[PDB]
Amino acid sequence: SHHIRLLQQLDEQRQKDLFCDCHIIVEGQMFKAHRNVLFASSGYFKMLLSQSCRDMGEPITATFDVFSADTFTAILDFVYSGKLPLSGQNVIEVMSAAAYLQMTDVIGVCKMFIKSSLDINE
Amino acid sequence: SSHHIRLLQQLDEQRQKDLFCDCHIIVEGQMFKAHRNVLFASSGYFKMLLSQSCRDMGEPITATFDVFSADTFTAILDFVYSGKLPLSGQNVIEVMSAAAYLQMTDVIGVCKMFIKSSLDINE
Repeated sequence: SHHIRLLQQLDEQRQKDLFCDCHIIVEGQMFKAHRNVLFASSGYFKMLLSQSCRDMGEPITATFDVFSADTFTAILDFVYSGKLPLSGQNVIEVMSAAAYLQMTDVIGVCKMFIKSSLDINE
Repeated sequence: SSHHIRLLQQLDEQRQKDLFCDCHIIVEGQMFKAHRNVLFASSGYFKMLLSQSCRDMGEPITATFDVFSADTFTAILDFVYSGKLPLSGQNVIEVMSAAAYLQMTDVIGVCKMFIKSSLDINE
C-alpha cells in the first residue's frame, strides 16, 4: 500500500516540473522526469546517466529520434504508474521503443499482446 | 504491485551507494544521504523545507536535526524506502515524536495501533 502511494506522488511531481533534472526531447515534445527513477527503471538510462550520476549541476537532457513523441508518452506514463495502454496501433512502436530503452518488462507485455492477435504474410 | 516494490527496492539501493543523492541529513553527527524528491513525497516537513529550493538544481541540500536520535531517524528513513517499520515498546515513543515532527500521518497511525497493543497505567 505504501509503495503505490509513493509512486502516485512521484507522477504528480514530474507533471509539475518538481525536482526534474532530466529532460527528454522526442520529436520536439519535451518530457520532464526524475533522473533517479529512470536509472532504476530503464537500462538505457542506467547507462546514459551512469557517468553523470554525481554531477549535481544543470539538468541532463537526453534526445531521441528513433520513436515518436506519442509512443514515448505511453511508456513514460508507464514508468510513473505501471500501467501501459496497449492496442493494435501502438503495440509495435511500444515494443521497438521499449527495447531501445532496455526495459525487459515492457517487452514481455508487448509479446503477450502480440500472442493475442493474428498477423500473417501477404 | 510488483513494479512499485521493485522501484522502491531499487531506490533504497541507490541512496546506500550515493547515487543521485542531492539531499544530506545530519542527525547527531551521522550523515544520511537520500533523494529529496522521495522525501518531498513522504514527509510534510521536507515538503515545506524543500519547497523553496525545489527547482534549484545545484549543490545538495543539507538538513539538520537535533530533536530526535540518529537511530530513531534511521528506522524512519528505512520505512520511507521500504514501507516496513519495526516498532516496539522501546522505540514507539521516539518514532511517534519523530514522525509527527516530520509530518507523516501514516507512521503516527501505526504507532497509535502499537500503543493500543500495549498497557500504560499510572505509577
